[PDB]
Amino acid sequence: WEEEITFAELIEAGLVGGEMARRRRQRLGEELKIGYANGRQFHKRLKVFRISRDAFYAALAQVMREEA
Repeated sequence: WEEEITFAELIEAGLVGGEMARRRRQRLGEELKIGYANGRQFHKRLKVFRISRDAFYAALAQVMREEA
């Protein structure tokens, strides 16, 4: 069992916002193989596909590393 990844958590992760956030969701969607989604759909897909916190944050760190 894991605590669900909430919409607030997606905001704090930088995945809800303007164009920078949209591009992050597209890159994270490719890495997690869930496709592009808006924030609301992205949140739902993480739950439907049972994406683990560890996998989500590993992919997020990789996406953020490429930004630097």
